[PDB]
Amino acid sequence: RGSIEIPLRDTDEVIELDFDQLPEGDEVISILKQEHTQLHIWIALALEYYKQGKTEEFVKLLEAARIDGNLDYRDHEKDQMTCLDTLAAYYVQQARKEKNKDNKKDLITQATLLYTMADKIIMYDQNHLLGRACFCLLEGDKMDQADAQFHFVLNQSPNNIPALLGKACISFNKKDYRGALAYYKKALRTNPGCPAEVRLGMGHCFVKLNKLEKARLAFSRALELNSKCVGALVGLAVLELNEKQHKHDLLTEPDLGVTIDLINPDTYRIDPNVLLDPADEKLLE
Repeated sequence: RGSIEIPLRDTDEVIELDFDQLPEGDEVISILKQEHTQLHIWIALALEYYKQGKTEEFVKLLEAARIDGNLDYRDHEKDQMTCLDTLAAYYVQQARKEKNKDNKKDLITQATLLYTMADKIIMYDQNHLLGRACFCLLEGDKMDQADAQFHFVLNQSPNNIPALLGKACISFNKKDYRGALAYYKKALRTNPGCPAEVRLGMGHCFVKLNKLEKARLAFSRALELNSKCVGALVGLAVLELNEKQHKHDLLTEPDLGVTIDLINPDTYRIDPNVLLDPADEKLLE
């Protein structure tokens, strides 16, 4: 599955951690602290815990790295941005799910303070702006502000999947659903391996754009790729029942069920081998 090398300080040796053998989160931290490990390694370990579903290990690694992650290397700043923006992004995703109103407000505060201090390191780091953009969507009428940040990212990186998904969502909420569908379609064409929820959001465009048919094929492709996908079950199970447009207004979450993943750098990595599979190729016509 993989391993990571931890340079032992004042030595030419190294200790390997096997990812299938991931130690207790708390002892890893004392190791990286003891060997004054550079920040970039702390982050690598933390994301691996995130991938293995070991979430509190991931949180505690990166919070610890803010104190004892060594910065004695060129481009450490970019790693501080990754560390702060990934902490912030995670707290936001906990905030959406959390039901204690008081607890949720604390998560938001933590994300706010993290983004504010990441502002003072690399003001315009692409990932950072994607974080602030999605954070604008989280709540406000910061829709215009989020739109400007997403749009600026595509004026540097036209194929950036998070920015396209962000533009699609904003397009939909201002009810330009041809534009929202185009954005979603470009996301999926560009990165055939993208999350199942991309077709979910295409579904909702395919519903408001009165193309009821592919709307169902979109929702179905989502459940095929992740049978847990709920807003698509909701989606299909309201194609049952024939303005008409409104009943489809309030089953749709504001993020149209499409969460933009700012934590796992893999979610939109583009393997040149993965090819468009015909069920998506039909939705793209």
